[PDB]
Amino acid sequence: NDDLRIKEIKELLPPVALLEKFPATENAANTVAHARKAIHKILKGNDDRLLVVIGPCSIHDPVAAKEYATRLLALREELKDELEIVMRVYFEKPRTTVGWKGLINDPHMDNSFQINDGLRIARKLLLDINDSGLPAAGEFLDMITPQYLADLMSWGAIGARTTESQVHRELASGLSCPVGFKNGTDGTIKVAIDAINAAGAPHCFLSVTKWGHSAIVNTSGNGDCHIILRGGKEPNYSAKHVAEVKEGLNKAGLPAQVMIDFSHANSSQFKKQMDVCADVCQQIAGGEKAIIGVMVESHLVEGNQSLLAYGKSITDACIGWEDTDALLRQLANAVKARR
Amino acid sequence: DDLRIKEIKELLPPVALLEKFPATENAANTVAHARKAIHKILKGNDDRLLVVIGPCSIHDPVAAKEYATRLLALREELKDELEIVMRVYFEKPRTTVGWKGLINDPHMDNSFQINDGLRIARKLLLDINDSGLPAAGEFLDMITPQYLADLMSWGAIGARTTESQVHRELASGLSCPVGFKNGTDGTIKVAIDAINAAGAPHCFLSVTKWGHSAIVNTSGNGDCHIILRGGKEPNYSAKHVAEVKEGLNKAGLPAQVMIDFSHANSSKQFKKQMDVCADVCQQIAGGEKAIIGVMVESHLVEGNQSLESGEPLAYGKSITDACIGWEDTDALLRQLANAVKARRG
Amino acid sequence: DDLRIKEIKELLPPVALLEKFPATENAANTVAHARKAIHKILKGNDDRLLVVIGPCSIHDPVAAKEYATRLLALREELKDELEIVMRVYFEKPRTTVGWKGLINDPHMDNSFQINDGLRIARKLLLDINDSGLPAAGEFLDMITPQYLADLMSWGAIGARTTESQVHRELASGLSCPVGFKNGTDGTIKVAIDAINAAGAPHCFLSVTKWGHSAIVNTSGNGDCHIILRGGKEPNYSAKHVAEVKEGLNKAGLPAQVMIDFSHANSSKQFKKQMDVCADVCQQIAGGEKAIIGVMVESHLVEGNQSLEEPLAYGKSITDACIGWEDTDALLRQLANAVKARR
Amino acid sequence: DLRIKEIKELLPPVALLEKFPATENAANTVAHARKAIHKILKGNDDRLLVVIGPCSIHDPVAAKEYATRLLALREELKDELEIVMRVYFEKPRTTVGWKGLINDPHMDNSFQINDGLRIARKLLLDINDSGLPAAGEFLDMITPQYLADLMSWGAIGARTTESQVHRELASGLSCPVGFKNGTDGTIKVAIDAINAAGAPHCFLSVTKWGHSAIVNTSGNGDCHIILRGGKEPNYSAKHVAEVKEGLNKAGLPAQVMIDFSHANSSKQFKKQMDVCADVCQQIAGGEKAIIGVMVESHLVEGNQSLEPLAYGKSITDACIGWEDTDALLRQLANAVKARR
Ligand SMILES: NC(=O)N/N=C(\C(=O)O)C(F)(F)F
Ligand SMILES: NC(=O)N/N=C(\C(=O)O)C(F)(F)F
Ligand SMILES: NC(=O)N/N=C(\C(=O)O)C(F)(F)F
Ligand SMILES: NC(=O)N/N=C(\C(=O)O)C(F)(F)F
Ligand SMILES: [Mn+2]
Ligand SMILES: [Mn+2]
Ligand SMILES: [Mn+2]
Ligand SMILES: [Mn+2]
Repeated sequence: NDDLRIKEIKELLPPVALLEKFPATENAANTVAHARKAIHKILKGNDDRLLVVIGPCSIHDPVAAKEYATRLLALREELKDELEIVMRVYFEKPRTTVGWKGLINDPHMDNSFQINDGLRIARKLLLDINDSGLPAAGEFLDMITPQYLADLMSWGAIGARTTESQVHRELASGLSCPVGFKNGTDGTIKVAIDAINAAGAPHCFLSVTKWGHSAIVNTSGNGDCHIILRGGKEPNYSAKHVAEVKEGLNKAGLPAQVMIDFSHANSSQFKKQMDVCADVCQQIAGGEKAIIGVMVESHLVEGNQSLLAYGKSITDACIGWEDTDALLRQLANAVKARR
Repeated sequence: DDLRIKEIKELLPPVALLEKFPATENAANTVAHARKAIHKILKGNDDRLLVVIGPCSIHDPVAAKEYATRLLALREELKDELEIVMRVYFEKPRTTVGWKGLINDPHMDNSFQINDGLRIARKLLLDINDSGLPAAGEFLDMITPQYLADLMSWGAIGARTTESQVHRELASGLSCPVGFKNGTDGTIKVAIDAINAAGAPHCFLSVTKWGHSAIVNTSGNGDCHIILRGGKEPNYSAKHVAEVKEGLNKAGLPAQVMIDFSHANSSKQFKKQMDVCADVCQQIAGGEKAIIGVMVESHLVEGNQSLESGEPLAYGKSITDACIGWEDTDALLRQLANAVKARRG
Repeated sequence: DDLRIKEIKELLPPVALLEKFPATENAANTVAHARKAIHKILKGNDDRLLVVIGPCSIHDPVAAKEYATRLLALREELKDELEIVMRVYFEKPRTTVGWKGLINDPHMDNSFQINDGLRIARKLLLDINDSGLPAAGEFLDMITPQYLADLMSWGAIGARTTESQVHRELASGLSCPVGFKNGTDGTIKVAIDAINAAGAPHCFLSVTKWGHSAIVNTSGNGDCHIILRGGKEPNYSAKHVAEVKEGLNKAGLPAQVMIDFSHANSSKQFKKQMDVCADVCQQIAGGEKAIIGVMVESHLVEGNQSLEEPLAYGKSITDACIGWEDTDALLRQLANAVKARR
Repeated sequence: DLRIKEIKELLPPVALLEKFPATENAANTVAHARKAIHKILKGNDDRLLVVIGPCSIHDPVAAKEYATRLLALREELKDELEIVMRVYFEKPRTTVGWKGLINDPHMDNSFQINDGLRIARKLLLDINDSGLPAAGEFLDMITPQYLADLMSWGAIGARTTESQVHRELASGLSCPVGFKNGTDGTIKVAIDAINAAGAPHCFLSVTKWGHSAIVNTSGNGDCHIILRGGKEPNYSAKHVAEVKEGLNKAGLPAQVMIDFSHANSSKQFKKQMDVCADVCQQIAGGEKAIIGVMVESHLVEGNQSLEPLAYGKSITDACIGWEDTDALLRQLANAVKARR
């Protein structure tokens, strides 16, 4: 009574294959370690600096990403006294129903699903970027792919559609990096507050080891978890909403910190991310220590592409690079003000 | 990695449980007949009502089997009006933390004796199917289905994972029909998207019956439907059914629904499923053909009790959501059967 | 790669056959007690003879169980003289090619339903042990022992594999005592060489109960010994035992032998096993204390038959065996020869 | 488990194959070599096949020093000798001992077998990428999946010619395989294994993924005998003649590889030159049945026991030095010119 609806089953490389081929260098290992220890500090109250997770919405061209990482690394070491810069290196995309799920799931973007390649491309891109000294951040959607990338990851996000799901709260509970939970698409805070609490508890569940086998896995629990404001049916980045989310966090016994995502439902329109910036910057300038981080969808070329132009996102519309240089400067100064 | 991964333990692969507990001939009949029976209802070629009914969670095989024996007697007595499937749920999703079900923690004490769990779960599923009674479950975990899916005639994606891509993927290659719940706030769109997503073929990483990860390709599942489970308010009434029916048609899908009488549709008041039932029976007996199914939370004894006390538990009583007891369950099933008869006619 | 490999098919992992067919308590006691009794015979502290006796190969579980029932009766009746251990050999090695046993081709038709074979083999092994009769097998390949070795109270390494590093490694990790047969030349050297190696600890690649390759480290097996099985000519005579007693001291291991009444020692004539028995008995009845064991090819029905129709019940389709009547007489002769040595 | 002490984990072949893929180059080294040994084996190349190199490999630097020297001779004697280097990673013992690089890469009994494979696959990949074919003993059942794609010719140990699992292995190997006569210096055991290895088999093995599987093989037609001596050597044109008839009687081509070392050598490494003279006389005398030759050679003559180690010197069987090696191969190349 098995596998009427399973078409084909193809061999998949275990993580140790991707680990052996592409070990972490000394630089990669250290970039990761330090950014993780930093975001801990910024999260336990002991750094006025602002974490800036920024980069494209999805990666499809490893050359464009390599160029972007080049540029962003300049301002990372430039603004290091106010900002903690981390690059958006997003290989998995959650679809409302149907479509391209990203570089790992379909690297050639032709529904060829040469996943084994996608795992090579992604791991090498992630390793090279960490070797620059640029730390990386991704969304953890699949339960199996993290074993190939998690050691190259300084920070992670759970997507708005899976924030309530127990299997992702289990995953978060065992990641060695800090984790952020987006509010519900229904705008509200509670499912992300439950998720933080769930992901801080020890969990025991079924996962796949570095060998590609199934096993029983115990996790310690992840205390480095925080909310990510992303908007609802209307945006929720305003100074009213922050204070709302602070009380809500204090009620639920959790640190009153927040990361505001300039994009998605918070900009309804990529240009609007810039208006969120001033609004949010006014708050950070005007003594608002509750904002511990920010999320921006930025690429080389602004705008959006569909299914082929260079350095332009094929998923969400991003701000181009000129705008990106401006935005990172407003942030480091809002931080300068607060300090 | 493994900074926050405390400990790793060996897990029996699916083929081990399958070899230890193969479907008997009758068990496999039960699974095969129930799936086609449901598929026929979903296609509109049967005026009968699918009824998924039983404990919120299984924590004691002894009372699970006592309950299955009583349900099977009614399933045979009423089979011209109802297609009775017992809730046999081994996975429980929590708002934050708590007991995640019999598989994850069979002895109910954070021993996490998962191999035992799979052994107890599959033997129980086997015993119930061999007896003639089909089983339903929530598909919550990405790895447990390989151990149990061939003894499952129907599954549910829970309200907290309906929007989850991996859950929509899992349903697209499941052998059985699958119901998708509206969102914990009462949102119909997530579930309709879920049905469309699950109807489509997918390609994604999963774990095989050999316990090894692999690239799997699915054909899509056509036997998917919405479940109305309440939001802020209940959404079982005529008014809401009409909205869901219209929104299915507007999305190009058959306008048919299963209504859960429990959870938010009862405001978590177990006796209120008797009132959801009265209203829903009247809709059916009055001519509503879109109600193809209902779900009820039922046990041997009504109410519930809490593991977390530390006392030894009463027999045959839920340790999760409160359920109606057996006497109410028998009456509910007869009303449902009677309403289906009246709809005929 | 794999220009000469045509197909790869899936293989049930050991843990799946251990879960379908777990040892019963009875079966596990059979293996525990038997393993222990043999180890005590092998170090001197028991004068009984160890008798490994049964079919050349199992091709039919039904006749095998009838054989076990009859053999079990005699195990009890002679237990003060004989430690009776049923030959349950699945895997068979061949000089050219041919049916490699029940595990490899249970349906005896070149279908290679190995999963079925392992299911049948473990089921049969489990039943025989569960009834109280301990079993002995040959270990030929490296992957199958995980599926069966927990129901094995004694083992043998093939005459064609006694010089094998891979086979001496395996013997070092086994929980049962293990005999090594002399070379097809009939020379004894490689046997002792193999008893020394198996006694040492080893580290080698092997498969786990999970069907995965892993690195394994073995303690080493000190319950090993030679099996005399002839060469160019039979080598069971008292003069031959003398030469091998002498060589076993020259190497510093206990001067003991198991004598195989079959194969080269009977010139491949199943009836001649009765003549080997008479000669060995007079050695035992002669005070020869260093003969610790015997191996007999025995079945319900003497002789053999070829594969082509239904077959004869209880009659070997590999090597010719003695039938039950001679089996009963030959075991009584061996018992009385034990009584005489005391 | 009573006699099992520990179960460490093990990279699956596909991990080694992925960190250390075959270069375009190394892929051609093996493709041509394999096809060359095949053409020589189908009686179709006046040339001899010398399998020459250390008894065992225990130092990848000393070893690729050796290799780069022997690549030159391969380039020079290219018209008389198909030269193949002896890259042996696994050693069968007569009881206990050091099983070679893979089992114990640091010779300290720590059994870092995961490093052993990494080291070994790196070495082979290099020697092959430079242009030089490789050869080894196939003793273990699990190791072949890490290394075989860089093996041009393989040998089955003399203490394993009679073992079913090794005949089974050879039936699936993609390279040609030689079978040593047994230690009893007798030839039937090898003749059987040649027939066995040519047939399809079906048996349990392990995949590139580290999983137990059921495997069917096609059979191996590129197999031959290796004369290795017994209680006395067997390289004589008399012994050769005896094997030729016995092999014709068996339906196999009368063809022979002569191993100059081990029992043929009286196990005295310097005698390999005596055997080399006498074997050359046969190749000179038009003898077409000697298709290949095996010699144990290293940078420096002799052997040593297990305190650090003399560079260049075998840790197992004593071998001849490099200059004796150079003269031996030109000795061999000349006799092929005479035959031609
Ligand atoms: N971080 C991302 O780009 N993801 N986008 C989202 C997701 O989680 O799907 C969103 F915030 F819109 F919900
Ligand atoms: N059947 C169950 O107990 N599940 N309950 C639910 C779930 O799907 O979690 C609910 F309906 F509340 F959404
Ligand atoms: N014990 C067996 O049945 N097999 N024994 C032999 C074999 O390898 O056939 C032997 F060589 F001893 F005759
Ligand atoms: N071929 C080698 O270098 N090792 N030695 C042998 C082998 O077993 O192959 C030998 F011939 F000595 F037995
Ligand atoms: Mn986006
Ligand atoms: Mn419930
Ligand atoms: Mn026999
Ligand atoms: Mn040597």
